[PDB]
Amino acid sequence: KFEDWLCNKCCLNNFRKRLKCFRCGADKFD
Ligand SMILES: [Zn+2]
Repeated sequence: KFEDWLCNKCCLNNFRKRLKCFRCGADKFD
């Protein structure tokens, strides 16, 4: 994990700096 997270809806990875999943739009914290 090089400073990133995975969405809890589409399972897509995203930068730690990000705020919400750019694919489904939903936040990593729902
Ligand atoms: Zn997502």
